[PDB]
Amino acid sequence: LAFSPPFYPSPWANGQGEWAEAYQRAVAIVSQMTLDEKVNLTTGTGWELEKCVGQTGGVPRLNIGGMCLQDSPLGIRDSDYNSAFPAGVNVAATWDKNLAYLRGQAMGQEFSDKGIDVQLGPAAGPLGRSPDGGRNWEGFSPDPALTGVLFAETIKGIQDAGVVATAKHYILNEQEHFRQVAEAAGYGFNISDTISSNVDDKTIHEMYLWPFADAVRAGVGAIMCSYNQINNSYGCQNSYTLNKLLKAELGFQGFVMSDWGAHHSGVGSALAGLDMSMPGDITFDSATSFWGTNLTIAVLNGTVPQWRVDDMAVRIMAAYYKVGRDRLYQPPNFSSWTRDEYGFKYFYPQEGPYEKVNHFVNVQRNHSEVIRKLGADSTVLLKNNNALPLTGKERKVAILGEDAGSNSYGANGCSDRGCDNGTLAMAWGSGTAEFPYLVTPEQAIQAEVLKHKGSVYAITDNWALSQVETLAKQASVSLVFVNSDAGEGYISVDGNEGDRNNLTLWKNGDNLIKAAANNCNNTIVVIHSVGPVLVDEWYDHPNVTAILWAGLPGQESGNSLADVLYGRVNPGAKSPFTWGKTREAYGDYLVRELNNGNGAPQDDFSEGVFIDYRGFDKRNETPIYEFGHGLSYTTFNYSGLHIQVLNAVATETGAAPTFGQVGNASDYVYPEGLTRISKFIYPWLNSTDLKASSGDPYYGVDTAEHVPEGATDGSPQPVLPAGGGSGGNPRLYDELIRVSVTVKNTGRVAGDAVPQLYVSLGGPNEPKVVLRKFDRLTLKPSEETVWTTTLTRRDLSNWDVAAQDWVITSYPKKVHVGSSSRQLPLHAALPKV
Amino acid sequence: LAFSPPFYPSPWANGQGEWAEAYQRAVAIVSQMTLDEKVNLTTGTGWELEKCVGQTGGVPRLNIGGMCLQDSPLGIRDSDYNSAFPAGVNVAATWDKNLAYLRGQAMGQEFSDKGIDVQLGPAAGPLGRSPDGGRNWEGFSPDPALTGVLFAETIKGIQDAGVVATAKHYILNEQEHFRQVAEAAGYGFNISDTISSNVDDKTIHEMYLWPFADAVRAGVGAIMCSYNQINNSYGCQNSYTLNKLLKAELGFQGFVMSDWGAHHSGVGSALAGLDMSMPGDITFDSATSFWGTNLTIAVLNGTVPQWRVDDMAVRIMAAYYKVGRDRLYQPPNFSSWTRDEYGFKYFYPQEGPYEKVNHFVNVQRNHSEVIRKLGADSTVLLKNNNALPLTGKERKVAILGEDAGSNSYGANGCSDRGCDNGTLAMAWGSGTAEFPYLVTPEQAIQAEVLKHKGSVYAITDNWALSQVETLAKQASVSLVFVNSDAGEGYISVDGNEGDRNNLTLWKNGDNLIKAAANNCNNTIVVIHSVGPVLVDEWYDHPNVTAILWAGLPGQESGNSLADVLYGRVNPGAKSPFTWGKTREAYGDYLVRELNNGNGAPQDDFSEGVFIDYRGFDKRNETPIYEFGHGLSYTTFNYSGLHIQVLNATETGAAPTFGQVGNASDYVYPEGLTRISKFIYPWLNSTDLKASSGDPYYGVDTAEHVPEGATDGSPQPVLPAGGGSGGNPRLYDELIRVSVTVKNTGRVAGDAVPQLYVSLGGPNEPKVVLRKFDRLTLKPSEETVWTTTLTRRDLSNWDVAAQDWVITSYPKKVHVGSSSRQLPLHAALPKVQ
Ligand SMILES: *[C@@H]1O[C@H](CO)[C@@H](O[C@@H]2O[C@H](CO)[C@@H](O[C@@H]3O[C@H](CO[C@H]4O[C@H](CO[C@H]5O[C@H](CO)[C@@H](O)[C@H](O)[C@@H]5O[C@H]5O[C@H](CO)[C@@H](O)[C@H](O)[C@@H]5O)[C@@H](O)[C@H](O[C@H]5O[C@H](CO)[C@@H](O)[C@H](O)[C@@H]5O[C@H]5O[C@H](CO)[C@@H](O)[C@H](O)[C@@H]5O)[C@@H]4O)[C@@H](O)[C@H](O[C@H]4O[C@H](CO)[C@@H](O)[C@H](O)[C@@H]4O[C@H]4O[C@H](CO)[C@@H](O)[C@H](O)[C@@H]4O)[C@@H]3O)[C@H](O)[C@H]2NC(C)=O)[C@H](O)[C@H]1NC(C)=O
Ligand SMILES: *[C@@H]1O[C@H](CO)[C@@H](O[C@@H]2O[C@H](CO)[C@@H](O[C@@H]3O[C@H](CO[C@H]4O[C@H](CO[C@H]5O[C@H](CO)[C@@H](O)[C@H](O)[C@@H]5O[C@H]5O[C@H](CO)[C@@H](O)[C@H](O)[C@@H]5O)[C@@H](O)[C@H](O[C@H]5O[C@H](CO)[C@@H](O)[C@H](O)[C@@H]5O[C@H]5O[C@H](CO)[C@@H](O)[C@H](O)[C@@H]5O)[C@@H]4O)[C@@H](O)[C@H](O[C@H]4O[C@H](CO)[C@@H](O)[C@H](O)[C@@H]4O[C@H]4O[C@H](CO)[C@@H](O)[C@H](O)[C@@H]4O)[C@@H]3O)[C@H](O)[C@H]2NC(C)=O)[C@H](O)[C@H]1NC(C)=O
Ligand SMILES: *[C@@H]1O[C@H](CO)[C@@H](O[C@@H]2O[C@H](CO)[C@@H](O[C@@H]3O[C@H](CO[C@H]4O[C@H](CO)[C@@H](O)[C@H](O)[C@@H]4O)[C@@H](O)[C@H](O[C@H]4O[C@H](CO)[C@@H](O)[C@H](O)[C@@H]4O[C@H]4O[C@H](CO)[C@@H](O)[C@H](O)[C@@H]4O[C@H]4O[C@H](CO)[C@@H](O)[C@H](O)[C@@H]4O)[C@@H]3O)[C@H](O)[C@H]2NC(C)=O)[C@H](O)[C@H]1NC(C)=O
Ligand SMILES: *[C@@H]1O[C@H](CO)[C@@H](O[C@@H]2O[C@H](CO)[C@@H](O[C@@H]3O[C@H](CO[C@H]4O[C@H](CO)[C@@H](O)[C@H](O)[C@@H]4O)[C@@H](O)[C@H](O)[C@@H]3O)[C@H](O)[C@H]2NC(C)=O)[C@H](O)[C@H]1NC(C)=O
Ligand SMILES: *[C@@H]1O[C@H](CO)[C@@H](O)[C@H](O)[C@H]1NC(C)=O
Repeated sequence: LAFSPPFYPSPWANGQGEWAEAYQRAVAIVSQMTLDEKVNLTTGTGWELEKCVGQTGGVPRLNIGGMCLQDSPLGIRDSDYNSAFPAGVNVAATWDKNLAYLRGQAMGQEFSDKGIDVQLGPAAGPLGRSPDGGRNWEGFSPDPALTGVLFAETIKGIQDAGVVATAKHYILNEQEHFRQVAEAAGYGFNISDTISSNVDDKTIHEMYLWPFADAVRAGVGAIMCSYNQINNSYGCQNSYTLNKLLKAELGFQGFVMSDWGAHHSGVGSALAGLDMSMPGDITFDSATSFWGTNLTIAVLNGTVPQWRVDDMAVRIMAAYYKVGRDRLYQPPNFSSWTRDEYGFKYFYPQEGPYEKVNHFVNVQRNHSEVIRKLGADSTVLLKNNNALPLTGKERKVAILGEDAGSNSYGANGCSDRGCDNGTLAMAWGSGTAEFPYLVTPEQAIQAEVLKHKGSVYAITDNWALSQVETLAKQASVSLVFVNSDAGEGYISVDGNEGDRNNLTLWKNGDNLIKAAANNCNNTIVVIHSVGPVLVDEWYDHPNVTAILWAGLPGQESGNSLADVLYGRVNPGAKSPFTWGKTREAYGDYLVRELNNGNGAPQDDFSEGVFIDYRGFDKRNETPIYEFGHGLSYTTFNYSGLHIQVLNAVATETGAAPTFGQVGNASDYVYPEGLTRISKFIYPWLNSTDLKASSGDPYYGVDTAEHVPEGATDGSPQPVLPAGGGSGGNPRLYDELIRVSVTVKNTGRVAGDAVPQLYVSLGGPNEPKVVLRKFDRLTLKPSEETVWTTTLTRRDLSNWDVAAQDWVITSYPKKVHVGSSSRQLPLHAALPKV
Repeated sequence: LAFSPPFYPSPWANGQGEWAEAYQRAVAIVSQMTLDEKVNLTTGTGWELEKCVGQTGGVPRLNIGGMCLQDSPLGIRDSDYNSAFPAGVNVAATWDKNLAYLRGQAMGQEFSDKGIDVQLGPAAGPLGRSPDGGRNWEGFSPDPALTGVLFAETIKGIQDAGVVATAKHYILNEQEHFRQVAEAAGYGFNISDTISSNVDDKTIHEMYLWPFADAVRAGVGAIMCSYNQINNSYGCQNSYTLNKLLKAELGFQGFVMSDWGAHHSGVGSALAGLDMSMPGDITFDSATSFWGTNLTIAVLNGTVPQWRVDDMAVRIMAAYYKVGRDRLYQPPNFSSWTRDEYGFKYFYPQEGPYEKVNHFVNVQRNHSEVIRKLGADSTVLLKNNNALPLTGKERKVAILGEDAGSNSYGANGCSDRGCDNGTLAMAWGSGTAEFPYLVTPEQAIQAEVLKHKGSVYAITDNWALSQVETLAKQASVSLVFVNSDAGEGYISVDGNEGDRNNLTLWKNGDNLIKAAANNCNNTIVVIHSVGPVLVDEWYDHPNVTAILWAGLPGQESGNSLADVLYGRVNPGAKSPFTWGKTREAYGDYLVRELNNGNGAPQDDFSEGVFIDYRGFDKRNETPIYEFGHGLSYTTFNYSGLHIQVLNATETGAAPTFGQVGNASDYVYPEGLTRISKFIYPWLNSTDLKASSGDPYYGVDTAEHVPEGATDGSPQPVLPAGGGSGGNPRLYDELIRVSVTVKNTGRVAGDAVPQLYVSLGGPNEPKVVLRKFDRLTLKPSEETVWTTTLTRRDLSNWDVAAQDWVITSYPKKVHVGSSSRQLPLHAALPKVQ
């Protein structure tokens, strides 16, 4: 069975780089704090006890209000008068750094105005190992370079707007099946522990860890560790990924929180590098906690060094100061659990004073504009035989397919979007927000037609094929809508248990397109989906004249598409993953069966770095639409590739500090005038009897055998060769080569080009090409510009498991520039660097 | 069994009144016609043989193209690129003479541009005897005066636009059940003949006939006779309704056509007053006709006199010329039967040249404007507890009801509208038109809210009550949509066989409203429906703050309603029927079971004139919303009632026009390829008997020709006859009535003043509508409304005299805002 090697001690914060000032302030405040106060910062108060999906108790003596953590990566979850933004995958499809930042800011403004301190997003785990993973859509791209840049920009938008961002899920949560014991039990599977992701050290460095290196460098404040195990050690107590990769190598200064139910131990988790327990209890409303009272005790009994807890506190307060949350603080002005104006303060046991729980603050501003624009700029024109744009002179327009119309239960009518009904603008689970409204394509496209006095209808039952065939016959253009949904594992729609069961269009999609294409010579397909779908039955039909993939657009779906359809927006989006002929062509099967008896199912990443396009290229498979493909209403030419060589750190840490003092056990007993709320998780002890007030069956049992070698070592540590900066050693960010190329709009209309820069690092086991740089450049017809980027040391290196460092191998390297991963007209050898 | 007395001979046209020019031109051209050319004018060429729903072969030698007849009373049926107008019942709900006219015009223009010669509408029969009758929505109101005026106005609109209008169905086709033998069989009932409407002579004159008199006087060119019997004589061979009432008493100068399948004999119908057989065959594509060849033979053999068929041809050409159709003529440029560009010229047998059958002509112009307007001005605000108009600032809007949303099969996804899915904008059967698009209330309301930056959702599954309740608890306003549908007999939706099985809201309507109102203190109900529905379970719920009835609005439905909800238009529509507490309160039950063995069911109109309000009032029942009721965003005042007293006996002999030759002149021309199933006027051979193929040919003929049916000599003019729409004497203005109307609220809007009379006597309704108008007033603005009462308006039909008489009982006049809100009344001075 795969094994996860220990790495201890759990590194302490040091005011690294851009954290200097936040660290100073964190230190100065925590120095004043009692141990129980410190513990409060680290532990949620129990599932549904307060306002937010996660909430700590704060430190009221020092005027630090409870921290409020709210989902999701695309807008505020479980609230009102908020926006619903397009999904992370849509951000990926824009290939636009700027839009990523603008969407992050727009979200941080909304979060901030609801009195939420921490956004539970953006996501880059899952990266997208398997095209059928239930949650790829919440993230960006199976490409680490594309994902890391957009991940970082999203994070920067959120944090510049004053809210702590949470990079999740760390790490290797690449599928929904067997991600949680109880969750698998509900589906009839009996396992004792969660799926284990077993990955070699090179692969994790070059793929899954890379966006997280970007996130750390860009200043992310929090990290959420995952439900799965990695080499059979749980994500939220895995010292290798937490202490070694994240904190020692990447130099991460902020705090680590558990996924909700991913916390599996007090002592082990605290020593393996966790900083914060969510929602705070062991299971939802157990009135018990691996931390709270137990963490206070674990410090009093000498098992967890004071310097760990102080470090937990320092990292939490440093992330809070770093985004200036303190300057914006206000209690959450809504409740996640009810929409009522009034309710009991403590929702779950219905206790506390009866008071205002919802203020109905409208936080949307004019964010519909950015959502509308982003939706349009994320619509990938996969195919176009001079079918698009529409002129509005189309005499009779047939809008065909359930995905064009309304959810008959209302846009929000399925709990956490747990259905695929009507147009697909948001996938399901906790990565969701309530729509303020949803503009359907039916609505937007019919309004456009009527504006020009044309005739138009929507048929939205995908087995009404008789009506489809009849109308398609009479139509100038048939616009056919189809979708494929997915989401978090705790919801099953039509037997799809988070992960998709297949990659075929839902609701009779293929049959619908055929019924249309058999009858209109001008049939245009629009796909809303979480990821790639199988297009082989119909994409090359002589009558299917254009095909678009629009992702998950959020509240303005219909308007975003019309802007593209009718040419107000020239599509410039590019596919952020691969469209293959078959499911088999992608490889990377999901583990859908118990393969280690009733133990944790084993998920071996035996493809190594070879996911999505890397894999297709290794196997010499031809995608229908390759990673990086998108058409435009104009054309672009790339020429004049040129390469220019350019002229381009502590060895030990300090010892672990402590801040403030720890007193007697009697200092930490339940204060006397305090009504203890049912299910509420507190940091206090029932009495000075440590064993009895912990109530832990394993209290004091073989204690020293369970504290790992190194785990209590407060002495100065060596700095990893790959470490000592932010997102790695800073030498990895030296710029070694400048690349330039001329990009020209050779067509009739203004448009955005997406230059793409790939390298081949060389070597017998390396992908042919891997993306390194890109930009999105707006160009008027005939306009020319010179696109200039740089390659860093990291960009040209590979992870050397023996050196534990990134190394530029002696294989010769090449640069390639062009319009997709397969359309690379320019190449240049790189000189030795 | 009820019996229908003979009236013969069938009156011939005489260039009466406004017909003098058209008649002269018709006589000039018919005089040049051979017998077979004349017969061609009278007979359709067979079901689905040509382009239109009904089509004659015309007279090519004389440059007269075949006459194309097409549904529907609310827009072109079976075509493309046309408009879908609101139903007749909406026109009624507007109480607006000018809007009825403008709608007629807009339709005429469309029909004209398709190469349609004759529109099969408007409808004032059914009048509306029963609230659950399946085609009431097609017509206007169960009140004869309201219906007569708006029917006439529609006709004038269509005809000034150059298309022949067809007043239908004449007469008493008051329910769908049993209207046809073959339909009754597909529903499991065995009957030998169709339902017989049995009505006394007074009731027919004062109710059912009256709007047909208005039609005739207004100049209607065509009348379509009905599928039902009247006293056990078929509507298309009823000498009493056709020869006496329509032709002799009302002086109709136009032509009468059969409904499709309503022609039941060759000779009997010709002599009983029929002028045109549609679709031309005995049954659909039977390749036989009661006329065509048969009518040629009937003339040649001496059974039908030449003057009768000549008269058919004159009535038909005169109608054509009166509207100016000759100046606007073109062959039909679409096919009712396929949307393809090319096809065989003769659809049913797929024979003839292979050529272009559709030209995709976009006749819509800017008609969407009249439609959107008519829809707004037909939306009756039944209740408003200060809920409306909305301001646009509502924070969160809940749109609730399948009736707000899209038909998931596409607006036209159900053939002849034969379903009730998504918003109800058109009821079903032949009274329909393909939508060019359909704007749903969901689309218009959400677009409105989005324009003000609010939040808004639509839930359109009427059993998703969980989602409905949750959303209603969060909304600033709940807009709840519910409907009830009906249509023509040959279609059945949810076991509603045209007629409604009940007056209850379809698709869980009551439970939906209750589910909303139990949760939003601001629940606003919108009903789309073909007529009244029961509201008593929820109309007075304290959270039900407003109720509107929007009818069948047509293509702009959602924009029509938004315009009203958001105050762009101030509603002035009025209820054109009664909203009762129970189905029992209307009386007038349909005949739903055989009551005469396997003979024709018998439908005794035993209530007489007491339908809708007339009956509610006679039984002192209190309606929830009375006939004439509608609210406004402003208020009005009615005052200062002032009353002021104001200051041919034989026909020609029947003419013949042109000549009849030997049989051999009418044998099939030799060069001519006979299309299968196509109906021609010609004979196989000079053998009359063999050319006819009638098993009864030449058997007992004189005994089957009623006395006088061949009498061509000058006839007495009836006392109630002699003019157009009856004796001119009955249009003398006898009394002038005036009142002052003031807008006393704060919003510009329309008032609908209504004048009712009480004619007095033990058998008369307490109040009967006689005049109305729709007057536009700004806040504080006043106007004088002046109107007159004719001799007809003050009369009752006297059976003994066979005339309209002003009876000696004293009469009153009432003016107000509804049939129950009548603050102004006075005794009328005796007039004679
Ligand atoms: C001061 O106050 C404190 C607060 O009150 C007191 O704290 C308590 O201390 C106790 C010790 O005195 C703790 O109990 C012991 O906990 C351990 C650890 O359990 C957690 O981690 C397990 C995996 O851990 C490895 O990795 C972690 C880091 O992730 C390390 O910290 C561990 O040292 C260990 O490290 C090795 O492995 C990694 C690679 O993974 C390497 O990198 C290292 O190099 C090391 O090689 C994990 O598996 C546990 O998960 C179990 O528990 C979950 C529920 O919590 C459950 O979800 C899982 O499914 C799983 O359940 C199964 O096991 C549990 C009990 O653990 C059963 O209840 C359950 O029903 C299932 O059967 C957990 O997350 C734990 O290993 C200990 O139990 C082992 O040893 C005891 C006997 O001593 C046996 O009875 C158990 O069967 C078990 O034995 C297994 O392993 C043995 C090897 O040691 C082997 O010999 C056996 O064959 C067997 O398979 C104890 O439970 C207690 O957690 C803690 N409480 C709190 C609140 O923090 C403190 O005592 C006090 N001080 C003083 C002085 O009084
Ligand atoms: C020149 O060429 C011409 C064209 O080719 C030749 O034209 C043909 O002439 C024939 C006569 O020679 C015609 O055949 C006979 O037709 C009659 C009439 O049938 C129709 O009318 C019925 C109602 O009639 C009344 O009303 C009409 C006006 O609407 C008047 O015109 C009538 O005079 C009669 O008027 C009386 O009643 C009204 C009140 O209602 C009063 O106002 C008047 O004052 C009078 O009192 C109608 O009911 C018929 O309906 C049947 O047919 C429909 C199918 O068309 C069907 O849908 C109905 O359901 C119904 O079906 C039943 O009847 C038919 C038989 O007709 C069966 O096939 C069927 O199976 C059903 O049972 C129709 O609309 C018709 O009545 C005659 O039939 C009676 O008489 C013969 C004996 O002569 C019997 O054999 C029959 O059984 C039948 O008997 C009934 O009536 C008898 C007394 O009248 C009674 O004694 C019986 O007990 C029984 O109940 C003939 O069918 C032929 O129509 C016509 N052809 C064409 C194409 O026009 C012409 O001959 C030729 N001239 C010369 C000189 O050569
Ligand atoms: C009552 O109503 C009905 C319904 O409207 C009327 O029925 C219609 O009447 C039309 C006559 O008015 C008749 O029209 C004929 O249509 C035929 C089919 O037309 C199409 O196909 C051709 C050929 O590929 C195309 O040219 C054409 O554009 C159409 O697509 C035509 O073939 C007929 O043309 C003939 O007559 C006209 C004048 O009427 C001539 O101009 C034309 O040149 C043709 O004339 C030839 O045939 C006639 C006698 O049939 C000869 O007298 C003449 O000399 C020509 O003869 C030469 O050619 C023929 C064969 O081509 C050859 O055998 C001979 O030896 C010579 O060489 C004409 O246009 C409609 O079809 C008919 N509709 C239906 C459904 O039946 C009815 O008339 C009305 N009744 C009354 C009393 O008004
Ligand atoms: C760890 O976090 C915990 C949760 O944030 C902290 O617990 C809270 O501590 C506060 C302040 O120390 C306690 O407040 C006391 O609360 C009552 C307020 O009750 C109210 O009811 C009356 C009704 O008439 C009303 O008058 C008040 O305004 C309140 O609305 C006061 O009476 C006291 O003066 C005092 O404020 C909280 O109750 C307590 N919360 C819970 C859920 O138990 C805890 O302090 C933190 N621990 C550390 C070490 O910092
Ligand atoms: C601590 O005391 C509380 C209060 O009586 C009791 O309910 C709880 O179970 C105790 N916790 C432990 C670990 O004994």
